[PDB]
Amino acid sequence: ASRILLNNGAKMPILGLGTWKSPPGQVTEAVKVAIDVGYRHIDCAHVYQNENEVGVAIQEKLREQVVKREELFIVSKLWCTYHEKGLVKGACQKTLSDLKLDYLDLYLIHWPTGFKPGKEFFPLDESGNVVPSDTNILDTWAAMEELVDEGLVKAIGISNFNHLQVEMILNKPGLKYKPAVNQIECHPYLTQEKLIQYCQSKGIVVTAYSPLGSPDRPWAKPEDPSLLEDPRIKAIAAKHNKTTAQVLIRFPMQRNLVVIPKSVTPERIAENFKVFDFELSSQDMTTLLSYNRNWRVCALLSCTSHKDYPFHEEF
Ligand SMILES: NC(=O)c1ccc[n+]([C@@H]2O[C@H](COP(=O)([O-])OP(=O)(O)OC[C@H]3O[C@@H](n4cnc5c(N)ncnc54)[C@H](OP(=O)(O)O)[C@@H]3O)[C@@H](O)[C@H]2O)c1
Ligand SMILES: O=C(O)Cc1nn(Cc2nc3cc(C(F)(F)F)ccc3s2)c(=O)c2ccccc12
Repeated sequence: ASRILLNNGAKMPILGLGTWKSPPGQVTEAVKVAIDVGYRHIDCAHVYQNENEVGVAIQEKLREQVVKREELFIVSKLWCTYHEKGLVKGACQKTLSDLKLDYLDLYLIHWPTGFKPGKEFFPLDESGNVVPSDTNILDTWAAMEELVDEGLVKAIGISNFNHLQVEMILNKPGLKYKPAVNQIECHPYLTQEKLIQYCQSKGIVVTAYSPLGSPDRPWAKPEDPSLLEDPRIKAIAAKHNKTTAQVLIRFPMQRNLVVIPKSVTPERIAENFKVFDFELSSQDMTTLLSYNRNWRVCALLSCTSHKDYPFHEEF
């Protein structure tokens, strides 16, 4: 099936286009090609610095009546320097304005950590540590609930929250809306069995990011493991007559996850979508799970002392 049911009663396409690192001069065309070839979900964020250009693509395909708004599922994320209650509506509204939308289908708390507000996305002290804000998870969650009650977003969720942080929201005094999604890093080197079972058991849908191991991440090092070059995964692709990327995309799909591979390459945008026509066996799935090594693309050193850092934590 192409969509999964959310606890807000709306349906979310299980394949989306990622847009982190998509250059602003290429992501308009990338999103247009995606929509043309079947993508109906786009993963966005203010911190990606390209929502304007994403929005150009969305608006042109709406204008051309390639798709209707109702059929698109657009996600963005509240950045860490906007966790204060008084900054949240504005941050959302700037995102909406850039994306050329009147509402978002899902808005996420991007990271559990609030940073000092200002023009800087990563405010640092003189020694390179991130500067926190004294905001807490639960006050930010209340501000996100207000966005639903203002019609600006259809669903709210979290990202990069560990089990206990999810649990803190689920147990929030006066909780009005449960998180719909937890978007977390997930791939054969970071399989997340624990956190995913917890979230799903609570009816929270999990979106897997960096499903290909983010080969274009700017801090990649030659000795880092490489999913797309792992001979073991290549072998499973060859057995199915598919590419390695297609295996790495289909893998989270069979775990009842949403997956959001990023590309600005039209050939790969189309290839990445052609994953609904084959199945990995249960053994392939367990074999892929066996490659776990708790390797993270996204865990920035400058943030590891924030009080709310999520990954000290067994899960
Ligand atoms: N919530 C969060 O904190 C968070 C964190 C990280 C990422 N995300 C979201 O997750 C999305 C995906 O994660 P990601 O961007 O880190 O990386 P990814 O999707 O794992 O990998 C993207 C990289 O893979 C290449 N690629 C794509 N399709 C390919 C294919 N078929 N064959 C070979 N290479 C291929 C891309 O190259 P080209 O683009 O040159 O084709 C790009 O270098 C992001 O863009 C963002 O939307 C969210
Ligand atoms: O954010 C993305 O979508 C991609 C993303 N990831 N990272 C690695 C990060 N690691 C973090 C760790 C925490 C922590 F919560 F753990 F403290 C908080 C915030 C971050 S950003 C980045 O540094 C980054 C920089 C610009 C744009 C996007 C990103």
